[PDB]
Amino acid sequence: PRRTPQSIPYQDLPHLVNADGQYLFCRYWAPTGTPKALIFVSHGAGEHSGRYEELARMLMGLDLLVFAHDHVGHGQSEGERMVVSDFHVFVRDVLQHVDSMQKDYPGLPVFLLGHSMGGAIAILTAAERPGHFAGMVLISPLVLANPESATTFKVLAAKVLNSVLPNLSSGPIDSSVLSRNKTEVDIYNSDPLICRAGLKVCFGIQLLNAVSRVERALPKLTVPFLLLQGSADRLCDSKGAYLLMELAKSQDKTLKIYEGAYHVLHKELPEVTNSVFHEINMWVSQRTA
Ligand SMILES: CCC(F)(F)C(=O)C[S@@](=O)c1ccc(C(=O)N2CCN(c3cccc(Cl)c3)[C@@H](C)[C@@H]2C)cc1Cl
Repeated sequence: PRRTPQSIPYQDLPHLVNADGQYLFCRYWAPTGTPKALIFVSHGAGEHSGRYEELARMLMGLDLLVFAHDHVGHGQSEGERMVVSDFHVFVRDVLQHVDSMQKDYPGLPVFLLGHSMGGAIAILTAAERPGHFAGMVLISPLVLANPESATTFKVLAAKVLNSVLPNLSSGPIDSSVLSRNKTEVDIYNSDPLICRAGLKVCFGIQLLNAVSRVERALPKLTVPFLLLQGSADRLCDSKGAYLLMELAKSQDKTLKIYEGAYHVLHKELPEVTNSVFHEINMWVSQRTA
């Protein structure tokens, strides 16, 4: 019997099998009545779908059917940890799950919600099907890297290195950059489904590929979106949020900056987190009324 990396049989859990024959763990939050819309939640690098419990329960409370899976190599899904043959695998698998849910709920609008690497996934998904999605909620999406982190010289060394030792690790993540909320950093550091190990250079190359692909996608992007960004984000540089606002073709685009906030805005200081929830609630409510 096929089992999650934590040894739980997939037959006990919601799942799907992707185009490469890998089992992905799925999560669903369905209202009691006919939903008004569908929304897919796209998690970030090293995390998993269970970190969106509270946001998902809020969206289900608006009578959306919320659904997610753990990306390949993440959470309770199969695959070598935090490795992907090419970044587009994540997009492909999102589209499989979206197409499965649309078949079951024909005619309902479908939204995307993406954070971090999952925001880059959401952008690329929406740019692959222009006109298809009703809207996107992006929380600190990967659009631009921290310019210090990703100099021409560090990127050219990292391509040379990846041609020899694609499995070489960077250091562990500084989880202290994720949030000013120390209890949320402690929760992240003790979550057995998070990968906080070094990133492999081959996966760092796939994140640079995502950044490249997002830039080429922005002039195709027409989908309505809400963009939430902290000013003190050391992973997804705030300059990327400005770039997405400038280059997207979307007629309906809104940015809110959280002054002083770190990366995980939905698990930040309580004033930030409460604002993030409220803004998502109003933006989705307006567009499902
Ligand atoms: C919890 C959710 C989440 F994890 F926060 C996200 O999904 C964040 S994910 O979008 C992400 C974004 C940026 C970085 C990061 O600091 N860098 C800078 C250095 N980069 C780089 C530099 C030289 C060479 C190479 Cl090969 C790569 C990449 C590793 C990447 C662009 C790291 C990550 Cl993990």
